[PDB]
Amino acid sequence: TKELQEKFWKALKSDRTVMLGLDGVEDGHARPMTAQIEGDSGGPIWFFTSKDNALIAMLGQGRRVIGAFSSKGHDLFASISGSLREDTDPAMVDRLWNPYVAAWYEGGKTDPNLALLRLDADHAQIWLNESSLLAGIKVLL
Amino acid sequence: TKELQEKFWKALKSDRTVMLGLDGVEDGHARPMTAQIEGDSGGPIWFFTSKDNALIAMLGQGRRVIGAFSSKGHDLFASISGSLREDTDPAMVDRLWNPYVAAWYEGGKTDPNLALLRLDADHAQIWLNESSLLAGIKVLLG
Amino acid sequence: DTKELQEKFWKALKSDRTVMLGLDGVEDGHARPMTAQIEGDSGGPIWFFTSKDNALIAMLGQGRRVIGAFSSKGHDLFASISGSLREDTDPAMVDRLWNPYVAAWYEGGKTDPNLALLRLDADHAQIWLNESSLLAGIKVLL
Amino acid sequence: TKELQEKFWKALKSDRTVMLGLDGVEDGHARPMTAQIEGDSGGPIWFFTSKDNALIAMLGQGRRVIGAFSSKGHDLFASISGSLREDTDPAMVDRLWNPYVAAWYEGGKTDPNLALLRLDADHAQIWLNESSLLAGIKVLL
Repeated sequence: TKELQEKFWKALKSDRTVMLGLDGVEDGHARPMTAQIEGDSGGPIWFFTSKDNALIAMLGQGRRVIGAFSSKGHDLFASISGSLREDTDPAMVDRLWNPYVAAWYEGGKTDPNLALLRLDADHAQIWLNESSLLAGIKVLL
Repeated sequence: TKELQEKFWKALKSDRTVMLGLDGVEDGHARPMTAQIEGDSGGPIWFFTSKDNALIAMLGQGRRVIGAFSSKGHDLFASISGSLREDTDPAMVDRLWNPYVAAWYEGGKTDPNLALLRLDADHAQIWLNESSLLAGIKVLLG
Repeated sequence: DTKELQEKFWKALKSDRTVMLGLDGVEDGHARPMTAQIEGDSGGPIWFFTSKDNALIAMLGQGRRVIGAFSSKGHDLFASISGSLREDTDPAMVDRLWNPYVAAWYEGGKTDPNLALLRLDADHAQIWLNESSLLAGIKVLL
Repeated sequence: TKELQEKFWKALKSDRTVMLGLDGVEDGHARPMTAQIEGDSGGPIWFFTSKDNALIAMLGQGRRVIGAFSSKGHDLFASISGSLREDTDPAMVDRLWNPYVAAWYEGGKTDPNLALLRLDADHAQIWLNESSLLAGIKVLL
């Protein structure tokens, strides 16, 4: 079970996107948001966001959510269960800042409309797609 | 946009996998299921499954679901809104049957464990995420 | 069936597009990604829009033997494509293959003097299927 | 540029397949082979293969080769330049051996037909696919 955790975190780290939907918000639509973590593994999972986000209004102390994740190549799928809440911690913003994130905010870090979500993931259900290479056939074309 | 729909249906047909969860079932977890459609576009969206699928007991006459879909390469994300119910129609099993589906059922089409779900999708929110190639950089390897 | 393979490969190439094409004696033989285009659902030749200043263009002469490396998104198909590569900037062909994505790369559009078009007439490919089967899902502490 | 190396080595480690060709062999066809490295970064790059592989007859003391590489999701393309030679080192077989390697040998680690290649890559030309995420649009369907 060590390897499964590893594959998931590596995939999440490089591919990033998580489709995050909340039942009573935005009709339950699973919005693609680019995840970020500190280091190569372990939660929490962070999301840069705008104070005006409708999920921002309705998370409060915490909300149970399911995030849908797939690796770009579709060789892994993860259903991520956890609590999502706003945590616009300025130290966190410093740790996670980069030119890509930077582009989204006219204000830069100080931008009043910048928000940060954290997802505390306690568990995920994970599906590996296993592929078998078959013998290559020469075909005239 | 008709391009958006066309792209969505194209990607769904070739890439197939949709992650599907139900509130109040298995903590809401979204399961990867492979989608099938008759023709090259237009719902409903069908999923072959097993009668002992947890979701089946809770569908009743049809429940609202959100399907999470991404294309391979992730150049398209779709959140598909619609209604999901078991419609294990023999006519439908026959129209959609293929060697890949066959592999899963020991009993063939007659398999007592075979179930079929349909998703009637009234709408999808679609995000394009298309890639553009940067210039190649030469890099020394250690 | 050998018919299955050709069909899957043409489908993958049509949708995935990218082929990494290298040439001996050019740029150390490195294989650059270039996006393939074919008229219709299947069958060559394979067209590559490119720039006139491509050094690759300089070295083609009447046509050259090239090996193209292809993989499908998700890596369920690999193809090594053997064929002759030469420039064929046919104005009629430019129109048949033109689109906004192609258009974006050229200042003058079709009018651009730097616009070049390469054709790959492929006699044969080696094709590897690498299909995937989904494993049962495990739940992990996190 | 450090980032590029990290991305490449990450992609290589998780995705593995390199399509490798040699001029004068198999008409120059690039056969997909699964790359292995010790650790998470740095060459050499190892390939398990067959003693009867036509490639082995032609490698001699070593040959310059180009390997075509893409990540499964096609967000990274790499043309790898290096020297390729057989180095069926027994220690190396133990070090890189695994259930997936194990699937190919009727005789296992001690299969007489087992052969190991090493690619000593000095450099690679690397292309990144930059994705741009548009605003979500609802469609009727």
